Amino acid sequence: EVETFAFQAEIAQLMSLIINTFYSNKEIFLRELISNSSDALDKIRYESLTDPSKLDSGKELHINLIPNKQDRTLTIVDTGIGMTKADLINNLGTIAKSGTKAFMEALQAGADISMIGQFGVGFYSAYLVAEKVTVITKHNDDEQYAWESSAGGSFTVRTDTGEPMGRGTKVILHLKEDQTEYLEERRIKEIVKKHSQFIGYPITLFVEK
Ligand SMILES: Oc1cc(O)cc(Oc2ccc(Cl)c(Cl)c2)c1
Repeated sequence: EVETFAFQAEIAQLMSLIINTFYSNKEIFLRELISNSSDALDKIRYESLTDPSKLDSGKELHINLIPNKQDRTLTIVDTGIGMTKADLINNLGTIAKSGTKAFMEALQAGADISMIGQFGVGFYSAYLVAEKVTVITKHNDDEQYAWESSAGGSFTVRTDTGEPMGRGTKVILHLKEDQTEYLEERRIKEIVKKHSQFIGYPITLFVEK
């Protein structure tokens, strides 16, 4: 069964700003999500140095980019540390609160939306291009969960009984109608090369059938 939660006030305010501000340089969403995946991969890689069994749920450390024109979705998959239920409901939003406040202050003082990563809240940049985001995640210490949000101030969390992923996170971006450029192989390649050139894990761009 699905549980529905309110976003913290400042996160809801940040998401409305992201959705409502006129800002053409939308492509930076992809950099932010790849950077989040790389950080999650660093985390499990470090933990495995002291406890090799943390990789029993999958030794490969990588990022896949999976466009689907038919469903109008771009999926970013990583085999990083993953997130617990408590992360999804409480921790991620709590940790993001100070960064959100700082970022919104910087935007009033002349910063632009592309600088969002410097405040550590880059995940929310997904709403530059997606009308709905689904996050499927599995941490070694918890069950597999699905977080989901179309913004408007709330998000849901439920257990995920779909195909078991082993460990990591899958972000499914349900793209806005006018943002289908981010499903084109040429465009994704261009963006990865521009902004994500030096990420230290293989990034595989899947091709469509
Ligand atoms: O794009 C990614 C990739 C990853 O491995 C982890 C990740 O973390 C977050 C951060 C904030 C929120 Cl709200 C959520 Cl749902 C998930 C984001």
